[PDB]
Amino acid sequence: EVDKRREINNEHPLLMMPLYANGEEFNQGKYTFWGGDTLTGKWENIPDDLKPYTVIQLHPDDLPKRDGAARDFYEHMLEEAAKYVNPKTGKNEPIPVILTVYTAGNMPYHTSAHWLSTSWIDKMYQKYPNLHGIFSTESYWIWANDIENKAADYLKVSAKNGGYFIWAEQNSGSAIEKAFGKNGKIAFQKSVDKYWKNLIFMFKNTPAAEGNDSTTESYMKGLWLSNHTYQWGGLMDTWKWYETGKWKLFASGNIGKSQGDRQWLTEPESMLGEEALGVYLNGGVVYNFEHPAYTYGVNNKESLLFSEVIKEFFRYVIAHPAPSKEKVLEDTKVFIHGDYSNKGNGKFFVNVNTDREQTPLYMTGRYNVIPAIPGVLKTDKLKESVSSSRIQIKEITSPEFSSTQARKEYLNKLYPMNYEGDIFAQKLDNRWFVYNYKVNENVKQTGKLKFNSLEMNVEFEPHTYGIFERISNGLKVNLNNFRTNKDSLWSNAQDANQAKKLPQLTKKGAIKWIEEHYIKDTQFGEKRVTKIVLRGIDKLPTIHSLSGTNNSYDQPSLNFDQKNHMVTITINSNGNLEFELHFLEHT
Ligand SMILES: CC(=O)N[C@H]1[C@@H](O[C@H]2[C@@H](O)[C@@H](CO)O[C@H](O)[C@@H]2O[C@@H]2O[C@@H](C)[C@@H](O)[C@@H](O)[C@@H]2O)O[C@H](CO)[C@H](O)[C@@H]1O
Repeated sequence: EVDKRREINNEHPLLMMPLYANGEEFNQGKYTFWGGDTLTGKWENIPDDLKPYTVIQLHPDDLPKRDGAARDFYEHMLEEAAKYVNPKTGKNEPIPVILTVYTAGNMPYHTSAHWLSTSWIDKMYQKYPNLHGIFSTESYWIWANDIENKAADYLKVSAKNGGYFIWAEQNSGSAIEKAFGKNGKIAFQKSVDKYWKNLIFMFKNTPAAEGNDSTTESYMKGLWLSNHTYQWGGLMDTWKWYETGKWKLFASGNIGKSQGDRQWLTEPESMLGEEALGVYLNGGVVYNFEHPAYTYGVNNKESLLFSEVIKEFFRYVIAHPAPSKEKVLEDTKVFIHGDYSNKGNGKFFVNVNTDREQTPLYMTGRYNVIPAIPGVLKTDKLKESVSSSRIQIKEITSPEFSSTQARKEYLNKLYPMNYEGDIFAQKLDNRWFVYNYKVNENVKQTGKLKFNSLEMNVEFEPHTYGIFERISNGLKVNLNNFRTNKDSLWSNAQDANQAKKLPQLTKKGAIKWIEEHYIKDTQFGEKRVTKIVLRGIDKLPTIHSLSGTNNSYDQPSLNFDQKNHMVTITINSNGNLEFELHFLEHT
């Protein structure tokens, strides 16, 4: 094994920072990115605490579809990255880079990435120590005849150089199963047997109308636990709102895939954190997002989605490393072997732990994410683990998985009920993680959680998550319900018919809207109420270390009822928020 160029694990997670080449400006002799970020400026802007855990991911976007264009652009940017000087210290500090080398089946009619040979990639790895990996993303809809062979070569050339091959894919049309050899294309299967320690496999939740979120995430987790990938994660994509035909928040009717550039702006900001929790809580450690202009920002500035949700989430997962592979294995009661494509795809989990066919969220944490691997693979390495002795490894074709009812009846005997209420909650050590799982319905949810004898009841609006940690002197609370008002994008349309017929915002129009109406002059959402009730408290708790998004929260209300040894905490906010409550339990 060649020394790894970086660590990627729970203690060293990875936030990919995408920069998409501007092919129109490339044709005019300029080297630029859509949205106006620059490589140096973007890197400089990344907070210093995050720099060790962030890597610039170049994407060739709409570079011309001709030999040389992607190599030219990439070598230009690799040079810029290599020569970077920290202006505070005057030292050359090469910027870490990942190159997007494969997308859309690398068809010559889809991408300039077609003209990037493995020979060239090897040369780049050898020339640039700061090239830490290469990325394949989104080919499920154009599954090239040689995709598995090409993936084997990407993994091998990465292993040769100590880099990572990162593949983001969704299990549409059995993509993940095929990747590992389902239909007889076994080159990548063979490559993984040798080089899995250099592989990162991620979901890509873009094709949301096909409903493969839960099954793809299950595979990513299972591939990791069974030593078919070094780590896993997800690419979470606001284009899901387009794919599913949604429009104005909470409005009725479906507009189809008709208003793309308005639609990718509309997903509530905090919902990205709800999606990201599914990665974190299940041991994933790699994060990426689209559309970059909304999720990261423009012109070397952080968008509010980035600053108030993603940045704070990613800081959290650095400060509180995700559960290790060993820990997740110890916790796993059921591991599925077999093809979700034969058992209804995402329908497998509907009314088990997801509330509908097309959602990136879960409705209960009772089973967390049940891990699986495709039928083509073997569970030999999983069984060899010292930590897998208490796992029931079950064929997907088992009677226990034959129906919705059967799945719950089986799982419920191995995963006990551990909270009450129709809300998402999952516990890890002394922390309850909670969110309202509604996607586009304006409905509050409630739950009852316990820390031993201490009872905590919560009431959450949609697009709200919280982390509640029992600490020696009370409770640490992190809350995020950040959701700006996107109604302006949908003005002039009083119904779905009218909305479908709006003028197209366009790509350039959406970037301009971000500049003019999101980076500045933001239409913030209204403050909204979260309630937290603690039962089993000695005296009025004290609040400590209150902070959050500027201008986004009223002072929390504490109403202590001595007779009933309980406090009701009322928060009115729209943003991230953190505080501690100090108290003793009543006995
Ligand atoms: C045609 C277009 O609008 N291109 C943009 C767009 O691309 C997205 C978008 O079209 C969605 C619709 O659901 O489909 C893809 O996910 C697409 O992603 C882009 O193309 C695919 C094949 C991959 O290469 C992927 O990595 C890439 O992002 O939005 C993206 C930004 O989110 C770019 O701005 C494209 O130019």
